[PDB]
Amino acid sequence: ATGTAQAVSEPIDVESHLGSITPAAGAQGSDDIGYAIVWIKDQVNDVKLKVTLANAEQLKPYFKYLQIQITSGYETNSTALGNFSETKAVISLDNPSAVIVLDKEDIAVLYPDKTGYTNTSIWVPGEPDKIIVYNETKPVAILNFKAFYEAKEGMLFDSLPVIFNFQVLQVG
Repeated sequence: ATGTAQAVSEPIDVESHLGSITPAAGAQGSDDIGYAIVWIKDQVNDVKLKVTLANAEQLKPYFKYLQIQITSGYETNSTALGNFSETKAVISLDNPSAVIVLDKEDIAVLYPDKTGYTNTSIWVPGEPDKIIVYNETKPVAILNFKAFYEAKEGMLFDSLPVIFNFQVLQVG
């Protein structure tokens, strides 16, 4: 039922890349709240990960609504490898938790020959500056999170740090 971090680290590694929310003066917008990295020791078939916004109640009082979309994918300079971006799940203040399913195709592939030109980089979709791996090949899965929100009128507030919760549902 419950048991997070009890005996030694898990066979897989998770890296939470979190960003904060800032109000903008105009009408409404969307911003990247952060991303998550799944370090695969060696070729995986699938992975189930549930994400739940634990800090929602904390930042909810000054917003009208918050919608967080989870995207699985990659970006590279070499089009020959052909990447793909697809939304796996969208959570909201009404649905703080959702199930995430990673595909083997989402897992990066290593090339002993390094086809597609050497010395290339891989980054989160839409962000070339968000380089995950450069001049190195290791299978990992990246999950991007985009938030949809509008600050409620009349409230003065500072930036909100984002907190996400992860619970392993099943592996392999």
